[PDB]
Amino acid sequence: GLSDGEWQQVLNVWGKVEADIAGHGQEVLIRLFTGHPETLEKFDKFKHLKTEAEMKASEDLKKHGTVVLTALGGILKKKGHHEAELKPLAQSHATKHKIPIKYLEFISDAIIHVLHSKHPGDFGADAQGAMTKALELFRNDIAAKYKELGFQ
Ligand code: HEM
Repeated sequence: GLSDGEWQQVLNVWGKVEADIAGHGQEVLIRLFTGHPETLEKFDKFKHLKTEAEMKASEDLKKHGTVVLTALGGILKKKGHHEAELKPLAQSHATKHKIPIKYLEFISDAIIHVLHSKHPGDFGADAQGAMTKALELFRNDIAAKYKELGFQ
């Protein structure tokens, strides 16, 4: 798990995301979709987006970005004690959305990328290290639920 100091850094970094949840959310999704087009196909409601320009102009994509980061934020504020918040997401993504664990790796990397892009020089080594551990914990706990379901 993460140390108390690491959790503090994670939640301090998250303060940046909360200042503009819609903006960070949009950029994370766009980064995910542009870098890994196979992910866009998992969204029937976003498959119509053929260009990044259309993605950037999609108010529904911004809307979903807000739903996604709000969920993650709630989970992060639990500092590891997130079984109740995490189990339902793990099961909805495996059974309903059919999202390979690899895609969660993609979005984790996208979050780190977006943080550096929006806060260059203000996302230090210790901060990236802590946020990375938090995302891996998130990812690993979802992976455990995936194995339970036998989903690949
Ligand atoms: C930071 C990790 C993620 C979080 C916190 C997250 C969160 C959410 C939330 C809260 C919902 C709506 C409720 C639900 O259906 O469970 C949702 C829906 C969905 N998510 Fe994720 N998600 C994550 C990663 C992914 C990834 C990597 C994909 C891959 C493409 C994905 C695909 C979907 C799809 C297809 C839907 C349904 C959208 C709709 O039709 O309205 N999610 N997600």
